[PDB]
Amino acid sequence: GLQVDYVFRGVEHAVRVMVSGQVLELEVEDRMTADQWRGEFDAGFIEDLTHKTGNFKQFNIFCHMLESALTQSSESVTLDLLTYTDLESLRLNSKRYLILIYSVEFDRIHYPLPLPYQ
Amino acid sequence: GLQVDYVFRGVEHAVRVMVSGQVLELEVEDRMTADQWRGEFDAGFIEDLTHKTGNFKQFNIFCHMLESALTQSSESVTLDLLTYTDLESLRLNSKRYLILIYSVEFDRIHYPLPLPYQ
Repeated sequence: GLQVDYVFRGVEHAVRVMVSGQVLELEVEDRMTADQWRGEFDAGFIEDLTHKTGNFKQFNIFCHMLESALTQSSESVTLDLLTYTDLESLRLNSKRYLILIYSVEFDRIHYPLPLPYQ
Repeated sequence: GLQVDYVFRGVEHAVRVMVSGQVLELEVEDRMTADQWRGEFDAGFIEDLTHKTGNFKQFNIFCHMLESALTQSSESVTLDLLTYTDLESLRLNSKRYLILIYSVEFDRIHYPLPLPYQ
C-alpha cells in the first residue's frame, strides 16, 4: 500500500490508497481529530465516473493518475478535498469528496470520489 | 480564412480552414497534381465525433486545437493525413482522413475528419 501526508486547505491529512485486483480503496484521515473518510471503488464504478465527465479513463490509468497526484510526481494531476458545502454551492453532512483534478492544454477535468465519514 | 503549407508524409500540402458560425470548412490540396480533398462539418457533427473518442471537445475548442496544430503553435496537438489503406489496416478509394492527434500526459486521442476527393 501507499501512505502519504497531503495538505488540503492548509490541513495536513494522512492518505492511504490500496489497489488490489480491480478495486480501489482510499482513506483520508485528520490525525488531530481522528476523523476518517473511507471509500471503496471497483473498476466498473471508476469507468462510469470518468466516462460521465466526458474524459474517459481506464481503471488502471485512473489509479496511476491518483498515485501520481498523491506523490506529486506529475504536472497535470492534482488533488483537492471538498466538503458538502463546496458541492451544493457548485450545484450528517460530514461526507468528503476527494477531487482528482486533471489539467492539460485543452482540458480541465474534475473526477469526484465520494468518501463517507467513518 | 487561414491558409498554411503542411507536410504530410514528406509531401507539402496546402491546407485551408474556414470557421463561420457553427460550421467548419476544410480543404487539403496537392498543388503538383491539383488533387483536392474537402470536408464540411457542423458543430453537431464535431461534438458527436469527439464524444465517440471518449475525450469530448466543444466545437469551438476543437476548431482552436485544429488551428493550433496547423500553425504548430501548441505542443499537444499535431496533424496527419491518412489514406484508405491506413484505415482498413487500422480496422474510388481516393478519400483522405485528416487526423487531429491530441497528445497529453494521460491521453492520446485521434480525431478523424473525412475529406472526400474532389
